[PDB]
Formats: sequence, structure tokens, C-alpha cells
Amino acid sequence: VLKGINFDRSIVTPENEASILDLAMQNRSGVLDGMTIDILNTTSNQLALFHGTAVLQGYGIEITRAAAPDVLVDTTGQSNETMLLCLTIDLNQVNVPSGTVGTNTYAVDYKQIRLEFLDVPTLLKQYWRDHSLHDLIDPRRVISMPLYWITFGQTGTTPKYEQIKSNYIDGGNSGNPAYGIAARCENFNHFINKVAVQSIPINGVANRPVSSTASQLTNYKVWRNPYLCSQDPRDKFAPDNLVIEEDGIYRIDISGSINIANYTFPASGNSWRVGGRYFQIVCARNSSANNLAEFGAEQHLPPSGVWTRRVLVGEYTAGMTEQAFSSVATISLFKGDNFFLQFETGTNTSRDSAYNNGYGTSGTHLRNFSYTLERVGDLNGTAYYDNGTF
Amino acid sequence: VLKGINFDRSIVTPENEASILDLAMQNRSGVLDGMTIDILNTTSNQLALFHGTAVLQGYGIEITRAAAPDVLVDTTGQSNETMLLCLTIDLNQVNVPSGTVGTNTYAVDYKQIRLEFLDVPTLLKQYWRDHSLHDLIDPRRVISMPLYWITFGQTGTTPKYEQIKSNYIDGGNSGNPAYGIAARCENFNHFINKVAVQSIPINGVANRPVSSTASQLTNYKVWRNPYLCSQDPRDKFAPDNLVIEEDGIYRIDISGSINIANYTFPASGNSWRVGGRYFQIVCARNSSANNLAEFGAEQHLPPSGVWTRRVLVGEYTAGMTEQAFSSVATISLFKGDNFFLQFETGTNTSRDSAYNNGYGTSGTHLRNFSYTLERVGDLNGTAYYDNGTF
Amino acid sequence: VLKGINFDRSIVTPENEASILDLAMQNRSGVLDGMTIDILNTTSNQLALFHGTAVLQGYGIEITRAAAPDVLVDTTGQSNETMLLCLTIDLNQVNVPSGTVGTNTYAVDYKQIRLEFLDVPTLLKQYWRDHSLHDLIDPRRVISMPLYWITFGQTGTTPKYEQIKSNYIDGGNSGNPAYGIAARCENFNHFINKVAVQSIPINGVANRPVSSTASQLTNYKVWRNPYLCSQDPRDKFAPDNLVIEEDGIYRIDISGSINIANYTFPASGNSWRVGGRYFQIVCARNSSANNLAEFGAEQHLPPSGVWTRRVLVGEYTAGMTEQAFSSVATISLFKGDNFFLQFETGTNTSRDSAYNNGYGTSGTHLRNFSYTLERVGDLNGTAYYDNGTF
Ligand SMILES: CC(=O)N[C@H]1[C@@H](OP(=O)(O)O)O[C@H](CO)[C@@H](O)[C@@H]1O
Ligand SMILES: CC(=O)N[C@H]1[C@@H](OP(=O)(O)O)O[C@H](CO)[C@@H](O)[C@@H]1O
Ligand SMILES: CC(=O)N[C@H]1[C@@H](OP(=O)(O)O)O[C@H](CO)[C@@H](O)[C@@H]1O
Repeated sequence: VLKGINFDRSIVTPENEASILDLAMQNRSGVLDGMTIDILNTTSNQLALFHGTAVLQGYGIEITRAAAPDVLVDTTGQSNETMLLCLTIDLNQVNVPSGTVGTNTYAVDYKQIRLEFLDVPTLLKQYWRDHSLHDLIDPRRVISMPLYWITFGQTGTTPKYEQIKSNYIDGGNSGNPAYGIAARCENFNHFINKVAVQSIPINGVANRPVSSTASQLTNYKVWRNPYLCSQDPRDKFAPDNLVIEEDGIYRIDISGSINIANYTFPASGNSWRVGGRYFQIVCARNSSANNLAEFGAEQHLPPSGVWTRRVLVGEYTAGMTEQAFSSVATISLFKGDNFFLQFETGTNTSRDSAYNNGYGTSGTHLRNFSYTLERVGDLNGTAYYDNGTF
Repeated sequence: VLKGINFDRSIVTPENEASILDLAMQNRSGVLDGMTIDILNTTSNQLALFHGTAVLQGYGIEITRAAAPDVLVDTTGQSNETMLLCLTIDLNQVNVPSGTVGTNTYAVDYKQIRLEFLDVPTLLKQYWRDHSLHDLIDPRRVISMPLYWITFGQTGTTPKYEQIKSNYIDGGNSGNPAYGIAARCENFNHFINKVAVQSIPINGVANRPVSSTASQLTNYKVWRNPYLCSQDPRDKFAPDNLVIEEDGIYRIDISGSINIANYTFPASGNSWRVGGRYFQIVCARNSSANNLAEFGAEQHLPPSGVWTRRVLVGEYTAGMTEQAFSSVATISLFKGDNFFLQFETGTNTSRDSAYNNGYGTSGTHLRNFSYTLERVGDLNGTAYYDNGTF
Repeated sequence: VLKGINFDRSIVTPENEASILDLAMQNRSGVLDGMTIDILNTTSNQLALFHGTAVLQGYGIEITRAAAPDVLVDTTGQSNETMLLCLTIDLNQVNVPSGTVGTNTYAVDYKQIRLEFLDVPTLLKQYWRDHSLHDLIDPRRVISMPLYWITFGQTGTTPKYEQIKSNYIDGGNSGNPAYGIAARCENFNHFINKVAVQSIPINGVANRPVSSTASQLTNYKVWRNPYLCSQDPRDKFAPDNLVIEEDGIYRIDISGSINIANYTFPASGNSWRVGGRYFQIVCARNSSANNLAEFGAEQHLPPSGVWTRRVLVGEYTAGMTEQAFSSVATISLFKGDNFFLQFETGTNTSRDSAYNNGYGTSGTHLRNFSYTLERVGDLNGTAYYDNGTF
């Protein structure tokens, strides 16, 4: 029949108020505060966390302070192994209340909640980002959130640790936790190499023109939201490519200029006209490598006919020393995709190349270049096919 | 007096937890999953829906599975008529509980919830998008959400159906359900007609240059969010105009280039200078036609002094074969408005026109053109006057 | 131990359902409707408000109608003084229930909620925007929201009032209450003064070219969200500078054109080439003045190494009468900062200036200029250092 959830005679359940908080977190789970590692209280038998709060598919979970040490996890038996420390909800277990309201002695042993060590394959089979307690088709009884990589050494030693920042809602994004900026940078300058096609390094090192003959690799400020993207884990592609961690429609903004742009000088032989040189700036996706996403997870396969290159700026050099550009596009991207930006032009510098024959600040370069990448829509349901191919 | 809602001694009601979930849906109602038509179980007496879940002004409503057929609606008496199948909340009715908690036999006949057929005028008088159970000034006791157009034939036949996608939260938008992208497209190329003022077709067919003498009508990928906009229902305007379905401040992004742009060649008679030709790209709203919104609903009237044309790009051709452009603006739009984009230039090709005398790829055209339209703000309360005129 | 909040055996508290609604308001508090001043019922003894509803760190508060006058606040004793009328939650007090459910006589005197007059320093020490009932480190028991400046005259007179619009969720922003547009304007034209560095007036008065010899100060439409920004309160800077009221990552969009742009004409002495003139449009932040934010609150100090100027457009004039530009950037801004936009160029009009020697419509000017500033991210937690310096 038609059932109301929420109406005057309805009873409201645990499962209901959880389904509602999930909705309010934009279906993101994570640590809302604390639950970082407390290394002072961390022996070779035991691993300690600080207090705090997390939401996992709508279920609120707390580690309370008392007495530090806020909570302890048994590590005895773990040795020479990298594991994930995970917070897990297991709805097969029974929570055990004791005592009574009306005294003030009501308390619960929440056996449905545990902190545990999992290997990567086990965590992936029950990872909140891919499976749900509330799922329509394959609903689960157990679901986990990974918090730290824990690499155990020798028995007797205390382990090494690396926070899983994608599962902490830190900062960046309280208010719109599943959306917002994915990556952004400050203005930088980058030397254009003498080739037809090259990537623009978006991951925080540019080849900056520094003198009339040389450029040098120079850090610039960049930020990424680790829930949404990461730097490519292969060094070959690390300067240039992002790995997308979450499916969506994304907005890419770019702006900058091309400085010391090439062009054909007015001779009398061309009727005293500037001969412009064609260039374009494109964004690109590529899903040919699997398992680039966090944990080596399986990539999400894009719909048939999906785009791979899109022109953001396409024009001729105009005969000026410096020429500015800007562009904004929305584009579909998928978990596991590489995303990057390319500069393309001809390679004959006396006929068709936007770049000249100089080096450093005498050679053609991007100046004042910056971008922002932002997640602005999801690709659930029919959007996957209607919106996901471009 | 001062009443707390939520405080230690407060009692929390149905009406309260509903007012709170509404808030969490950004005041959007709709189907959250399922509740599509189940045509296998659908006779000439009866219409069947699949299970699922919806929220209607904060009230959660469920069709449960058991035993398919997940629920049935009596169609007997309906004949040669187009109706709306609607989910309706009627707070004048009594929900009837039976049995007891503490047994496990508590159950409710929710007479406050029904599936029914309404005609368009009746649905409009009680449509959630225009009236509210929670309204300050005119609060209602009955409110509906339309799910399908149902066109009944002859007695004996089974009816035809069309989903009302604006009332399903499918995909596109889980997380920001009342906002997000309204329309977007992939890059396309469009021939510029030899006239002073023309619309740029934004609804998925362009006149693409294909040869040195001809262009041809060619589909390009486009997507629209049917909650926010639709293609104009008049064929005259269907290639070019959107109908806005929801009031708001919207962001319009455009980018592209003008290719084979015209200009006056350096002769000795102009002192060997390029004579640029003025053009502009404008966005436009027009509310002169009423009842373009879904269901023929009444348009929302804009504040006095409202804008109708805004220049996004205004400059001269620069003497290059191809010249790129980009622009981002925020603009007010109202339910029932037409929105479109125009290219404007002079019509004397030897003096003031940005376009030349060629056709197809020899004639002046937009290349790599794309847009995104996004709802970014509402126009409730004082914003209607302070923000709504531009 | 591990505590569940929300699970089958959990008890859900006041404090819990409040922490959850806060989350759903994006941690913004404010008036959701009504609670404006009711001056008809407002004597020299007493101040009257209309009914309505507010949320204060997750606690819902109501003034009910009955019988107008919807509620009264005692003003006796207040004289020749500007005060803040504030809604305050005081969790040290006891709410006093009376009567019984099962009769229909249950009622509560909510002594935890009061309307009161505070001076500015007292309000600031307990202002919801800077302190929280839920705070991790310094949790409070009392918290306030200011609603009106109330300036009391002579005993016998009734007071003057000014609404605190930052604390009313009016309009603009229902759905994304802590984010969305901060400021926006319609297209305007502004004369470029003959100086190296000048601000572009963004606060609704431009110096519009009106004739071949003159410009004139002319209003244009602008809007600001008073939760996020305000016009600078110092007249010296009021045409040009915003004060940021809320920390965040913001997006700035600009577009427009430079009209009657200067350049060096092709003589035979430069080999018949256009000599372009460099200009740039920059956005700027400055935190050197403290206490510009609402109420004279303390500015939030930016991380060490924070940006102060960023180039949005940097290029040469191209020899055309009018040249368009556009740019989009994300930038960090802090409570108390000034934000403004600058046009920079050389000052020798026969060599390096983008501007010429004319005035009014004969002189170089911005045309069709507009902007939008939007809050798109927060700077809580680690984002303050990782994202906040640029
Ligand atoms: C299997 C593999 O490593 N492919 C690389 C390679 O793609 P191909 O489609 O194989 O060219 O170059 C891409 C960048 O150009 C990178 O994104 C990708 O992961
Ligand atoms: C009554 C009517 O059909 N008006 C049309 C017509 O507007 P007028 O203001 O009537 O020119 O042209 C518009 C597009 O240019 C279209 O938006 C509109 O609906
Ligand atoms: C103490 C003071 O008033 N400083 C002014 C002044 O900054 P200085 O850093 O002091 O130049 O000019 C700024 C605008 O250029 C304005 O933002 C600021 O408030």
C-alpha cells in the first residue's frame, strides 16, 4: 500500500532518521571531527585514536573523551603488513542496552560499530563509496569507511601511518560536502616546448621562464580536494594529470595569456598583413588505464560515445606581444579517469606555429595561467546516458 | 510567547520533522526512486506502479514491494481523456492505525495519501510548486505532485503514458536538487546568416558548415534539467528558445570563436590599417507570451524595470581568420520566460558587417560554441525587487 | 567507547536533533521568516515584533500569532542609547513544562530563550558567528543573534530602528544559505582616469561617458548579500571596496571591454605595425584596517604568505577600437578584508598607455563591464593553510 514515513500516526525508526541525515550530508560519509591518530598512547600492542564524530551512511558515530586515551584498537598479531584501519557498521550484530531510563543508568554496548583492520580487497568489497546499507538493488548489512593506512613493522615496534584524507570532512567543503572545488591554483608562467602537442602542468610545478635564455622548474600553489581528485600516482604523468575519484559533471575554468606569441610579420610580400598562427587549448579525459583511483578501485566505465577532447580556446595569434584568453566549460568525468589540459599548435615556426625560436623569457610562454575545476552535478540514474557523454 | 521547537522539553511532531526534511530537500518535492509505471501489470481497469519513495513538502511517502504488482490505481470510468496521475497529500483525512506496538502488529491505513487522476486545472490549483501545506499566507490542506500524463482511449484499451520528469529527482542533481545545471551542450559550429540580428540555436540542432559552399542542419549533444527549463513548445521558436520553469538568478557561461570573420583589408586608402567590424553576442529574456511553462501554468511576473537584453560580448573583429570569446554573467529569470542568445552585427559587408559574403566553411560562422546555464540563487522575499530586475 | 547516535537502541536528544538541523542549515543561523518589527504596537515602554520562525545553531525558535501584538519586549529603563535587540539561547536556564499530554494541556515556559537588549561588546562575546553551543574547544552555554539596531531617544519617545539583514535569511539564498552570490551588478560603462593604477567602482556608481567631452556619475544596479559582504563604511573607499563578512574561497567573474583603446599607429617609422599598449585588470585584497566587518568585529587573520593582488587579465591593446575580455578566478578572502578591482597601465600616452588623451566618449573607457562574486568554499580546518594563501 501507500505508506507514510513521517505522518501523524507513523513511527520513526533509527533506519529512517539515518536515511534522513545521509540525505543532509549529500550522501557523503566521513569523519566530521577528530578521530585522528593519537601516537602518544600508541604502543606495539595497541593503536589509539582521539575523540570525535563521523557519519556513515546516515549513522552518527562517536568516540567520547574521558578520565585520553580516548579509544584503543588491538593490534596484537599484526606484523609486517600494510592494512587499513576502518570504521565499520555491521547491522547483523545486536546492540546491548543495560540499565534504565528513569534511573539515570541507560547505556549501550554498540556491537554494530567497530574499529578494525582490513586488507584492501576486503575494504573495497564493503566500502561505503561503492555499496550501501540503503541500496535499492544490492543492500548491504556491513559497510566500512577507511581512516588510515597502517603499516605494521616487526613485533615490538609501533606502526607507521597515513591518513586517508578523502574520508575526513576537514575543511574546504562543510556545507556542500559532495561537491565544490576539486582543484585550483595560483597564476603561474610556463614555457611552451617546441612540439605540436603538450600538456600544461596543473599539479603545482611549472617550467617558469626566468632569464632571456632559460626556464626553470618552480613550484606554484595548488590545492586539491582528495575526495574528488588526486595527482596521478605514475611519475611519468604526475606533473600533468589528475585522477578523478568521483563521477560527475565538472566545470573547468581557465584563464591566462600567451606571451611572445609568434606571427608572420607584415612584409610587402604578404601585402603588409599580420599572418596569425592557429593554436588551441583543450581539456582531455582518458580512461584507458584501470585502477588509478584510490585503493586501486575499479574505474567507472563511461557511456558509449563519451568525449575525450574538448576545445576550450581555439584562435589565431593576433600580432600582439601578449594575448589573453579565458574559457569555462562543463564536462563529464568518471572515477578512475585521467584529466589534463593540452596546448596544441603547428611546428613550423616560419609558417604555422604559435611559438617562436627563443628560450626562457625570449620564447613563447603561458603567463598568468590558472584554473579551477569544480564538481557541479552528479551522473546517477538517467543522467549517466543523457549528460555523461559530454 | 517564545516557543522552542527542538529544545529539551519540546515535543517533536510529524509536521515538525516534515518541515525539517523539506528544508533538507531545498524545498523541492519529488520522486526519489522508483514509482515508474509498471505496464506489465496494467490492464484497462487498472494502472500499476513500481515500488519506491517520494518526498512531498517534507512528507515521506512509500510504495512497498510484496508477494509485484507493487500498487494499483483504479481506472474504471476513465475514457477518451488526458488526465494527470498525481500523488496527493490530504491532511483533512484521518490515518487509521490498527493493532499494537508490543505486539508486532501496529499498522496504518494512510488515508492522507492517495494516488488519483486529476485534470490540469485541478492539479494546478493544488500543485506543490505553487502552494504549500506550510505556506505563511495561504496554507493548504491538500497538495499534489503530478507523475504522468495518462491519455485514456476506448473502454477496453490500456492507456498511453508520458512521465513528468520534472517531478522525479532522477539524476543530474542529488545533492542540490533545487539548483545546479539547467542546460548545457557540447561544442558546435553554426553558420551566421546574413542578417543584423539572429538567435543562436541552443536546443541541439545547428546549421553546421560542411563544405566550401554549404551548411547543414546537424544534431549536437545538449542536456536540460526539466525542473528548471524546457525547449520552447512552439515550433517557430523551438530551435532557439528555452522556457524557464523556475524563478531564479542564473549564471550563463558562453565560449566559442568567430571564424572567417570579416574586416576591411589594409589598402593604401585607409593608411594600411585593419578596419574592424563591430559585433555583439547578447542574452535575452522575453515574457510577452503567457502559459509557456509546464502544464500551461501562469507565468511569474517580473518586477517593474526588469532587463530584457544583456551584452555578453561586445567588440570589433581584429583582422584574424579566427577570434575567440568567452563570457560569464548572472541574470534574473522568471517562470514562463523565454531565454535565448543572439548574434548582432551590421549588414553592409564592405563597411560594417562582421560577416562576409561566403557560404558553408567559406562564410563567417561560430565555431567551437558552447554554453552552460545554471541556477545559482533564488528570488524569494526582498531579492525579487533588489536582485530580480537584472 | 564507540557510541552510536542514531542506531536502533540509541536515545535521540534535543541536542542531537539540533546538531542535525544546524548541519542542514550549512551552520548558518538566522530568521527564516517574520520577526520584523511591528511599529504599530510599539510604545515608549515596549517594542513589538511580528510572529515568525528562526533557527539558532540548530534550535528552532517561534514567535506565535494570537488573539497581534505577536510579542512584546520591555524597553522601560532604556534611554539615549543605541543597543542591539537580540534573540538569545541560554542553556543554563530551565524550561518549565506544565500540564499533561493525554490531557491536551502540555505547555512550556521556555526560559532558555529570550529577547533582550545588549550592547555591542556583549553581543560580540556571545555572537553565534564567532562562538557555538556545539564548539569543540570552547563550547558555550549562551549564544545570541542580533536582529535590530535600536536607538533609544528621550523617555516618552518611541525608538528608531535598523534591521540587521545579515541575520535574516530573506531571499537570495534559501537552499544554500551559507554560500551563493556575494555581489553582482548589471553592465556599466566607466571612464578610465589618466593614472597608472585606479580602482573600478563596483558598488553601484560609475563615471559614465555621456558626451564627446564629459562623463558623469551614474547609478547602476548592484546587489550584495549582507551575510557575505558590504560596501566599505569609509566614504573614501565606499565607491570601490567591499568588506568581506565571511571567510571563504570565492569565485570572481568579470567581463567587459576596453573601448577607444590606445595603440601606436602604423607609421613607416615602425615598419607599418600596430604598437600595442600593456594593461591589466587585477583583483586585490587588503587586511591592513581592522574592525571593518559588521559590528566592528575583529578581522580574521589570514595565513602567513597570503596573496594580495592577482592578475585576472593581462594583455596588449590590439589596434581595434574595442576589445573584449573575460576572466574567472577563485581566491581566498577573510572576514574584515577589503576586496576591490584595479585597472593598471602606463601613463605615457604616446608610448606605453592603454588610455588616450580624450574625455567622455572620446576617451578610453570600460564598456559593458560587470562582475559576480560568489562564495564557493570554506576555510575551516586544514584548508585555512592549504587553500587560504591564494
Ligand atoms: C594505459 C595507459 O597508461 N595509458 C596512458 C596513455 O593513454 P593511451 O590511451 O594508452 O595513449 O596516455 C594518457 C595521457 O596522454 C594517460 O592518461 C593514460 O593513462
Ligand atoms: C507573444 C509572443 O509569442 N511573443 C514572442 C515574440 O516576442 P514579442 O515581445 O511579442 O516580440 O518573440 C520572442 C522571441 O523574439 C518570443 O520570446 C515571444 O514569446
Ligand atoms: C589602514 C587603512 O585604512 N588602509 C587602507 C589602505 O591600505 P594600506 O595597506 O594601508 O595602503 O588602502 C586600501 C585600498 O588601497 C584599503 O583597503 C585599506 O583599508
